[PDB]
Amino acid sequence: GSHMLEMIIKPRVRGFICVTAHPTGCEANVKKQIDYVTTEGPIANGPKRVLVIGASTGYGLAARITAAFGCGADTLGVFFERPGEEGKPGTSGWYNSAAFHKFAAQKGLYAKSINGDAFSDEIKQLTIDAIKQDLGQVDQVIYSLASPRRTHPKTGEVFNSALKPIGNAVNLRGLDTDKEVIKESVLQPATQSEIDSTVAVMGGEDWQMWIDALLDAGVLAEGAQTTAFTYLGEKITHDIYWNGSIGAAKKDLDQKVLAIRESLAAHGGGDARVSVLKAVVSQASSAIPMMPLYLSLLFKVMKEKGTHEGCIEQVYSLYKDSLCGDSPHMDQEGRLRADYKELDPEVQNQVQQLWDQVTNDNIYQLTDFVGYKSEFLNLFGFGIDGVDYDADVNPDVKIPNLIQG
Ligand SMILES: NC(=O)C1=CN([C@@H]2O[C@H](COP(=O)(O)OP(=O)(O)OC[C@H]3O[C@@H](n4cnc5c(N)ncnc54)[C@H](O)[C@@H]3O)[C@@H](O)[C@H]2O)C=CC1
Ligand code: NA
Repeated sequence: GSHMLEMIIKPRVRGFICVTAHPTGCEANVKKQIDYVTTEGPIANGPKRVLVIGASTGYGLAARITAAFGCGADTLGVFFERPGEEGKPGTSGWYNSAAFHKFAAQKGLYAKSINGDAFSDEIKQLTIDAIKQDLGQVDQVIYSLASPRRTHPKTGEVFNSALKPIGNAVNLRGLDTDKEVIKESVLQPATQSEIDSTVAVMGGEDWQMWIDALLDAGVLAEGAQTTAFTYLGEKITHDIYWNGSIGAAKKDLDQKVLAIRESLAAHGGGDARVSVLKAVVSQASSAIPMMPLYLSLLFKVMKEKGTHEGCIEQVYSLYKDSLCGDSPHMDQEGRLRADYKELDPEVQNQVQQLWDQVTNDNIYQLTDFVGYKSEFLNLFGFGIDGVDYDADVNPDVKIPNLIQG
């Protein structure tokens, strides 16, 4: 009666939230990303020992897969996910990470993971301990956390991030993905306390605390390199993103990367860069006002140009061109740029024109909302080819070498 312990798992979506995840589908999604990387080919001169903070979904998962299956790296991942249990599917990041460990072992690559709050001292200590035991040191640290809150590791204060404009309220158009309607709403500007809290969570302090802690522990190698992911976006997103409260946080990253680069470049010519990536569908981005509509438009325009990319394609090129290659593709600030295809003037102009014309009636003629919906479901392991969604599956999937914080 093994079906008592198993279930048929279907999507249960509410706005930008899906409360279920499919273990087999997440495994298939991970395999697809791995197969992309191995199909593209290896990346020369990559790091061989990598710490990825935020390693279970989205860009961080893509970085772990790229490092491991592209650069041949041993990888230590840190993330914050819910394991499955009977009757209750775990989070997609849990199942993604289970799959990553399975495939890494098949290839003879080291994979160990730590599940817990990355903002906490405990998790940093557990991470230091794992590196010491296993790897000696790491050559690269990827900082790829997206979180709505942070408990300060010293004072215990809980900071909450806000996704609001700064200065003036803004009329933002968007797509209500449940009702499938184009709708506007007015978002009020952030208070100073809200801006400060957002910087506390998504700014660069914790990144700094990580690098310093690893440094003080002697677990970073000569020539070590670290990067945190950021988003600048097209001008149309500037009100809510770059010049909003979240932008105040990402701008803080810029006030961190200098000190970090300074510490590493003395340590064997190591380096640090904020890396700027394109918008993609993710658990994080889907929750940002305007983003489902913007993404649906951007996908259409970029597909027409042959330049559309998801997480894995974006990060593979970041490693190949910029982190390990001869094309930092530097901007005037010293950031690594991998987002130029989204920011091309002809792309921005086309997105802007469509933005002004889209209505309930022409959604499927003017946008790639179909593609948006598909990629969103894929995040949670749904709609993946070759997966039998009618078969019972055990939601309790275990991960070897998983340290629970
Ligand atoms: N998704 C997008 O359009 C873009 C995202 N970025 C940036 O890339 C980074 C990652 O974003 P996504 O891939 O979208 O996010 P995501 O939602 O797919 O993944 C976030 C990761 O952070 C982990 N995490 C969250 N809170 C944690 C905690 N307290 N302790 C340990 N782990 C925690 C999650 O487990 C997960 O691995 C972010 O800095 C984001 O700003 C930059 C360009 C655009
Ligand atoms: Na991530």
